[PDB]
Amino acid sequence: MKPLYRQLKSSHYSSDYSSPGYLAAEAVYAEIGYELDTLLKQNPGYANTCAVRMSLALLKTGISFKGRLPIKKGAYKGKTIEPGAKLLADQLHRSSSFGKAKIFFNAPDAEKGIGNKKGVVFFNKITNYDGGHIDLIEPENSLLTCHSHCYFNCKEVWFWELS
Amino acid sequence: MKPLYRQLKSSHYSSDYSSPGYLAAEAVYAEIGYELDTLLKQNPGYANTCAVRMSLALLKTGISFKGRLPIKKGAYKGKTIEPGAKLLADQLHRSSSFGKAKIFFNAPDAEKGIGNKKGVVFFNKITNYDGGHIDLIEPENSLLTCHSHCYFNCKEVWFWELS
Ligand SMILES: [K+]
Ligand SMILES: [K+]
Ligand SMILES: [K+]
Repeated sequence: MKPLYRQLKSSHYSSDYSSPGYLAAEAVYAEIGYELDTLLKQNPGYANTCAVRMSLALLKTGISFKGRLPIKKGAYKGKTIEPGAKLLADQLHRSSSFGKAKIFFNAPDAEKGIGNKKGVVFFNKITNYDGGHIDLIEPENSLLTCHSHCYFNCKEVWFWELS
Repeated sequence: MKPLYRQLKSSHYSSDYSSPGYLAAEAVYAEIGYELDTLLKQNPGYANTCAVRMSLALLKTGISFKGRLPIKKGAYKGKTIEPGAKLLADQLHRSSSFGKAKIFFNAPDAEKGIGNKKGVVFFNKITNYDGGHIDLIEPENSLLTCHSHCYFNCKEVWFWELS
């Protein structure tokens, strides 16, 4: 299936405190049956929660993707999360659900390429930020807004349009 | 013609430790295929990195200018950086894209002249600071802030407004 933007957004926990769809990182992991503090000790990379949040939104809208972190609690117990942003972007890139991303190498090209569309965005190799960022993006007041945060100071912007 | 402020900013590496867009001098030069240590030995002036950073931001927003350091690596290989702040300011001043800067000769006139606008700023002949400083400036909580640092304690402030 191909998820609709509105429903993917409804099913996506934002990390932005002022977002209507906000949920704290600890609560996101608790839902899937993990203690964040425990995971951080195993791999500090778990502090970057964008791909966990996006994985969960995709699962909730019925989208297939390979994952590495088993869900241990709730309706999605047994299903898997991909906690790495790049690895999740790779999955989307090779999927029939989403197809190949449009990839932009500078800010003007990224903004023009996205234009008035909405969908999934992946900011790859962000300046002064570890692990990248995958999120939802849409126009707002003639600018682009991300459900959590945009990171246009990066090496590559990947975009998948949704309806 | 002129680049959009937000896109120029997204394309600009800050030298402010606290900036979300911070990249250290070593990494800046490494991107364009240079070793900072080597350049410093050729000319200690290379320690002032503001014009290299601004040069990169201009290239990434498709703005043409005369430079003197050929890029050896990446998307802009073959094109030049201008490492000198005054010389870069000269190029913008005579360009058809940016046009003539508004030039202020004291700090209060500069503050009032820039006001609540945003764009490119050049601080010429800064007290107790060698090489000048070219940067991005914008209001934040009704106070002007530079992407790296402001230096209003100088002989001349040049300003190009951007949208
Ligand atoms: K955030
Ligand atoms: K996040
Ligand atoms: K050039």
